[PDB]
Amino acid sequence: IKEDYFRVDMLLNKKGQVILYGPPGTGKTWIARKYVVEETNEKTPGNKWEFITFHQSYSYEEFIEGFRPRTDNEEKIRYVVEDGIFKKIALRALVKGLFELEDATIGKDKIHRLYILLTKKEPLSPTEYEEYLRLKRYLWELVGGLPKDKLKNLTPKFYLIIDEINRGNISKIFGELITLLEKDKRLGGENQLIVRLPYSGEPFAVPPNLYIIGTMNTADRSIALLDVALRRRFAFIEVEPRPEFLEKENLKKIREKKLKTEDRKRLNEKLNELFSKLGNDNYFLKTLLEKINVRITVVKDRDHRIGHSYFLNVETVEDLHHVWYYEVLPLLMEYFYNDWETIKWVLNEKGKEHGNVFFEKLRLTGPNGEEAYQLKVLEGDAFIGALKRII
Amino acid sequence: NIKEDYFRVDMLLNKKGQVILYGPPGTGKTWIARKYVVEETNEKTPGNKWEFITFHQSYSYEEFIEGFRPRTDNEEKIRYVVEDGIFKKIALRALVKGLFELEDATIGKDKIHRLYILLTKKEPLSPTEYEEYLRLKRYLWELVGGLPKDKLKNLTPKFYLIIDEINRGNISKIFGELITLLEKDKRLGGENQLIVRLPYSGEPFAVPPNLYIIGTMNTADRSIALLDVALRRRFAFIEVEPRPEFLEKENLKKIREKKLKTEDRKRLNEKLNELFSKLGNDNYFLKTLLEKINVRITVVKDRDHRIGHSYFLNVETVEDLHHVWYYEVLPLLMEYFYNDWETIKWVLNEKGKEHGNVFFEKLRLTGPNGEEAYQLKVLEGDAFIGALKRII
Amino acid sequence: KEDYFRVDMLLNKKGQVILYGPPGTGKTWIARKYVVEETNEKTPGNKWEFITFHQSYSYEEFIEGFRPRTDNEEKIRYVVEDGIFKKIALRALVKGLFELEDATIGKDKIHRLYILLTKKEPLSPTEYEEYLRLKRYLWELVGGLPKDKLKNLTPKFYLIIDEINRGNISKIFGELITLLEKDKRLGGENQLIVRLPYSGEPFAVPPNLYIIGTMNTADRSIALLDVALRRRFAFIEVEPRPEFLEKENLKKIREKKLKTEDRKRLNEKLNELFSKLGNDNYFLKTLLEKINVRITVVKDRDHRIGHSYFLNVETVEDLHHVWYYEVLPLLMEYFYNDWETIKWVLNEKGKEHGNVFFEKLRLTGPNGEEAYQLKVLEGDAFIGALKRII
Amino acid sequence: NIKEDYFRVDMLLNKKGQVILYGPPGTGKTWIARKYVVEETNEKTPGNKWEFITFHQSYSYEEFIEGFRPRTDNEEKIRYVVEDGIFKKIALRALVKGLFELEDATIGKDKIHRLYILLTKKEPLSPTEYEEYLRLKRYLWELVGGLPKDKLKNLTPKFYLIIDEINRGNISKIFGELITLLEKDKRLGGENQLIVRLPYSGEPFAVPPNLYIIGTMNTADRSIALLDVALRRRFAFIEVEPRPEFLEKENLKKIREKKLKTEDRKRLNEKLNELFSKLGNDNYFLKTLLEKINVRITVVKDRDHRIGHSYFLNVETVEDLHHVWYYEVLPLLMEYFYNDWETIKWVLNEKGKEHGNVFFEKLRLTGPNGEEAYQLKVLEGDAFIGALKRII
Ligand SMILES: Nc1nc2c(ncn2[C@@H]2O[C@H](COP(=O)(O)OP(=O)(O)OP(O)(O)=S)[C@@H](O)[C@H]2O)c(=O)[nH]1
Ligand SMILES: Nc1nc2c(ncn2[C@@H]2O[C@H](COP(=O)(O)OP(=O)(O)OP(O)(O)=S)[C@@H](O)[C@H]2O)c(=O)[nH]1
Ligand SMILES: Nc1nc2c(ncn2[C@@H]2O[C@H](COP(=O)(O)OP(=O)(O)OP(O)(O)=S)[C@@H](O)[C@H]2O)c(=O)[nH]1
Ligand SMILES: Nc1nc2c(ncn2[C@@H]2O[C@H](COP(=O)(O)OP(=O)(O)OP(O)(O)=S)[C@@H](O)[C@H]2O)c(=O)[nH]1
Ligand SMILES: [Mg+2]
Ligand SMILES: [Mg+2]
Ligand SMILES: [Mg+2]
Ligand SMILES: [Mg+2]
Repeated sequence: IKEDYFRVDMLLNKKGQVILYGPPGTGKTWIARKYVVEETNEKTPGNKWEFITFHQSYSYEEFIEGFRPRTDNEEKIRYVVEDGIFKKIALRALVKGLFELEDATIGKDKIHRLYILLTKKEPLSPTEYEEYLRLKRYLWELVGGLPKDKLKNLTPKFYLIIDEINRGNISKIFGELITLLEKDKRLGGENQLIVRLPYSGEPFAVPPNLYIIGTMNTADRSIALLDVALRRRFAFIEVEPRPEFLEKENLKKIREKKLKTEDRKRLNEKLNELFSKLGNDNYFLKTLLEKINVRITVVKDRDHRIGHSYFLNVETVEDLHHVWYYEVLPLLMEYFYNDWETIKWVLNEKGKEHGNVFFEKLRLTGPNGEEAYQLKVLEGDAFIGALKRII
Repeated sequence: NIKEDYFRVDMLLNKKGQVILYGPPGTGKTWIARKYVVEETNEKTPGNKWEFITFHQSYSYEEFIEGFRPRTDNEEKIRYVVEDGIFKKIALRALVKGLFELEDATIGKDKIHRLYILLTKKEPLSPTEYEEYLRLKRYLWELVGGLPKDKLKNLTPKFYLIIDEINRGNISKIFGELITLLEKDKRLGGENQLIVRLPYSGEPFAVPPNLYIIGTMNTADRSIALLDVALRRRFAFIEVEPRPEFLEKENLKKIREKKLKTEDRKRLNEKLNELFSKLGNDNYFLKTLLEKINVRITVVKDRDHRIGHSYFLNVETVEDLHHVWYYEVLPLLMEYFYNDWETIKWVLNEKGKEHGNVFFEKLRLTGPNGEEAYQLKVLEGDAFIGALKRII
Repeated sequence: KEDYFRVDMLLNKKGQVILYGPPGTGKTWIARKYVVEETNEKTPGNKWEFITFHQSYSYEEFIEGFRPRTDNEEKIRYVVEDGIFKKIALRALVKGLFELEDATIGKDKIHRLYILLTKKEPLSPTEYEEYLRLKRYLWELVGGLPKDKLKNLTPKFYLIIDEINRGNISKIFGELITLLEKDKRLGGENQLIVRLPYSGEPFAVPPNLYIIGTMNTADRSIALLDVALRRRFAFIEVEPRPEFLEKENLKKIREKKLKTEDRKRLNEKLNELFSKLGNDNYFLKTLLEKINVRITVVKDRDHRIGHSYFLNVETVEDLHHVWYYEVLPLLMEYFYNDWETIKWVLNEKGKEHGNVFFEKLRLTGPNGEEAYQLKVLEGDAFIGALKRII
Repeated sequence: NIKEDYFRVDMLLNKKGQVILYGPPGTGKTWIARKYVVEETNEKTPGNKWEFITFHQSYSYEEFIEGFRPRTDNEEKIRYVVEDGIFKKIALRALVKGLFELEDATIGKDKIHRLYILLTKKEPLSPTEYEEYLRLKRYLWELVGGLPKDKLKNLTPKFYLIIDEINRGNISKIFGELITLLEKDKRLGGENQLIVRLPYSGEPFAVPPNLYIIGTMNTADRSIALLDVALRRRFAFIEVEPRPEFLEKENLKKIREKKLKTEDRKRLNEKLNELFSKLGNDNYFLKTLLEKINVRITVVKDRDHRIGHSYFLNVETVEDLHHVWYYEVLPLLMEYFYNDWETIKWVLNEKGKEHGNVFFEKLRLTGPNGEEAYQLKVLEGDAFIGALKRII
């Protein structure tokens, strides 16, 4: 329950930036969204946290800093360097941390003027952008004249929760950030680094508030974080597809969490009607996902396992039929495209050819002695007898 | 029409949010995506309620949701502005049309109507009103941050985005932000409302629950197939198998007179009666012909390279069956088995035959190292049906 | 002086050093502590500057490039902006010439150039144009200086470039790949002043600049393969030393950067750690050394686990979080889906059940394949699965 | 041994026109290029008789021959002029100096000397007299286009352009339509005299026959002989091989005392004799060390992957030989053979030994599949020379 919540909370103070890696279909973004919401009490992104997600077009110029045309005057288009998503957070997490200090950072009129120009949603007019660029030069003249004891403990914890960190070209997006994402290379650490940015030339350093909880999938091995110098920075939490949630009681505890006892009585009798058709056993979908994830571990890899986001939203046996033939059996066929004696073994129907089998055998044969099976759409109670044979 | 391929799309798209109709070419995938949306939204053309786009390899992430696109102003010709793509112009359209019947936007119902005009405006946005468009966009994502999740579960329109040949583009790159939004409990109003932050404009963005995405990928090709396992969870794949049951005598009269409801039903029926009477009065001929080829293709080729039922659907006469055979599916069969003659003779069930009423005659000249290849024969008349009766 | 005896003696010999080594080793730390202890600057700025390279770091923003600059109301006057390197190379040369007086007439003119190089604000067009004239006066002055007075300049400047193998190292050092050598510095045996492309100005590296690269050499296909780059830079292999993971060495490291009162609590936490490890003060040393030998013999010598993973441990639970969330996903990333090796790296080649990180799944594949699963251990049973490595 | 390479460069200069000093790194092929130009042209500084240019991938056509630059004109009148690069400025300067001492070009010789001062002007040109530079250039090419090919076969001031790292830069981008001019048959004075116009400014251009392009080129990155098809036919290639004759005690004393020939050169002799007394009794130790490691490189990898003689050229004591060996060449030898311990041991020819004063001690562990990998060992003192003695 709170174990994955506490495990994120421990590693985000030790290493600084956690990564929830796992097979797709488990609670990676969910346990990352529930962590930042329950720690910052802010249900929508804004000042205290910002959700982004990476892709191949999420380059360096729009993440940290780059040139961006902006004039706000319908004339005299001013080619100025604008800060990306990260530098608008790390400068915000710094100047929010420079409020609670007593007398070390003597900027109490000039720091709050910089914070109100960093959280301003309306884009910056040039008569106030020259104030923002001048106060930011004051900030890195201020930071550097502060002791490390009055800079390590900055109070408000900021989070840049990112998603699909492996999907973007992570060594290119992280530019100057490739040497700043340790816990002791930030501000306030034992070895602080006021590193210099290329484009604007103004120096930069991450504050100790900003934590980067970044979820990724590791079934695509084409794009996995194999740089061995961006696995030292991050702390990698294993989020395995846990079939413990697909019980009768654990599915009743999860799916009846936010219903206010109105449709909960409808949900209770619907799950009572689902498991009465599976054989009066409370432990069906637990060992169904277990006997598939074990049988897909020994064949493909540990990482291509079926998650528990597929079967978690079933209500009746019809909804299990529409999540079997339309979400996971097309997924199981594209692991093993025209590899038929293997996909027959994942459903352990290897001796079973005809009858209540998902892949019935074609009565034809080949000229060179080959054969291929055909998918059989089953319905009714014969579908469950074709499914209970997996267990 | 409403029996299987309509009622299993509408049930699954309302449950998962996104549907991919994967299947071999020649099957009603683009058609069942087009028929379902037009019969739902009651708008036979794109525009307001739904948008039909298609993917390709020249398709950009910058032209899908958000990118820097240089526009042409009057006095400054090279002006680089950030322009929303087609998905951000249908996700914002599905949001501000659904937000006409809400009760927490009571300060800016005129501002939501003004934002809906700027999104329905097919004219290019002048820079005097583009800042009015950007001020209303950042007002919108301030308004849904103060909207409860109980009121964003039911938005009364139903907007659709039929993307066609989804698998052709770089779907991991086109769906940049959409690889974590496209889920039923990760849109607005769901159990996990996620408002991600876009790169270029810096404005937050979240797919509304009003939207639905009906992809129709093709799975005959394999280098463009959708193997992204983190993306196959977002969608809900519906295999539309090529059904030969749409090629019987009663089924061809029921499929071709439903659309053409003119006075030529007496003309089509006497022509379809004459076509099957030349086929030996076999009402299940073309059903058996497509079935005994798709099974014989499944066993030697992949199961997703099968002949669809869109080739033999538009047949009218034996002369029209001769045109759809020698020019559409027989060059297709010579493309599947390209100089593999022992297979393509077997698929047409002419394996022992090498002379006479046959599609591929054997050449009477062998090669130097023992190789031997065959030759097409343009058949006609009742000898052509005698070469088709050997398949079934 | 245990590792500056190599670094400070190779800078006076060659001019620049690349501290290459597998990650988790003090390559950035040695390169930062050496520069800070010599220039007496705890922060960058005047006497040194920290940058790093990446794939989107190009030639125009490093040394010299074109850049539009509209100040308040003027048209877009395309100024040429000097990159990071020329704002260190000119700054080392002008601070070099400011201390001596042989023929450098105009010490107020050289001081006027030094103020216009440490400007935090961007230069106004009434001040940039006089900055362009004084830079032309600088190279006309240096071109009439003897080599005996330019071979030594006391303010040793430093440009530390972390991750030097990331950026396109031939595209970055464009006019700099035949200037960084000690023989071709501004005052060496062959004083070579090359002409820069964009601004047209002459430019040569002054003999103050020491380019302290720290290349990560974990992954291949981005390392310095070109041998012209392997000659200007005198490399230093910084091996991951597990000698910093004994009891008396780890206690001496973490007390060096700590206070007086918390040092007793830090010493008590390290006594509690090695009392739970079986009174073995040589445990984390032989843990890292007998897992770096197994990585050396199978994969290669440059994918070894560093000594920055285990350096920040304070209890058995802190070793547990390092072992399961920092080096076991690292070990499963080296040998992905290759289970017969990763059992042997932990020398659990025969152990398949019990106190082992990888239990065996009970059934094999259809054609003789068998996979494992990462078992989470806790407590003294975890130590019993860790002390069998050594 | 330096005059033997000056006679080889001067032979292949007047025959071909331009030269590539290609060789493995650690050779003096930039220093041979730099000292031959200084010795022949009698100009120690890179200006007004020769020019140094380094190529890279960011080097373009606009800064090499000519492009457009803004100037310091009037305040509201910023102008884009055609500022010439380095190759156009050096070929004009070779043509202006060639016609300055010509007898038949005496029509405007008082103006050609005015054009020479503008080309040796070591600053950006003033806008009040840039049109004087433009009109004198337009006067010049009008005069050379009205002169025969008899008086242009040779010009006595021989200019040079030392191009360093010529394989780094993309030679097709910076030589747009002007790579054909470099041949002696197509220069300004051959029978195929080709005065090509330039794509900017409308100015004609043709390189004079005295401008020589002495290129230096690494050939150990990837290039062997087939990487440079756009310049492999125009340029004469000279293998500047690593000579280990410069590591003898008689040669090392003469090289370092060539520049520092003051009283401290005596202090070098008592320092160099201290080195060659710790290497045994011989003076041929560093020569045989480089020869018996360069033979063991050219027998495994390639000829031009060879260790040059510039690493060992700056040693004075055993400590500096310790710094050259463990930090510059053995971290260079480990990257020649990345994780192949059966042959990097054999380059140091200690293949029988596994430990005991070897640079690569063997780990006591074996492998599962049979892999055995060694480990670098730092040696110091008389043990290191005992490990260097077994190489020779
Ligand atoms: N209550 C509860 N819900 C869970 C849990 N795990 C997954 N879910 C539900 O499953 C759904 C999908 O999980 P999600 O986090 O989105 O997968 P994902 O890892 O992000 O998928 P991916 O493509 O990025 S790899 C979420 O809506 C979440 O509510 C869990 O442990 N507890
Ligand atoms: N009435 C009716 N027509 C059908 C049916 N299935 C296919 N068709 C016909 O097939 C024709 C084309 O099929 P279509 O859906 O467009 O193939 P497709 O999905 O585009 O094939 P692909 O190249 O993208 S892979 C249409 O003219 C349509 O009328 C059906 O079930 N009923
Ligand atoms: N006291 C002390 N600390 C060290 C030593 N070596 C490493 N460390 C610590 O380990 C941490 C990480 O070392 P660091 O230098 O940053 O690795 P790195 O070279 O940057 O790693 P990478 O960038 O190649 S991935 C540093 O913060 C430093 O405090 C050492 O020798 N002595
Ligand atoms: N006196 C003398 N010095 C030499 C000789 N060969 C090399 N050197 C010295 O060795 C140094 C290296 O030579 P250099 O020409 O700079 O290499 P390079 O061609 O630039 O190497 P690269 O750029 O291809 S990687 C020079 O500084 C020069 O002083 C020689 O034959 N005689
Ligand atoms: Mg996610
Ligand atoms: Mg289609
Ligand atoms: Mg580093
Ligand atoms: Mg050179």
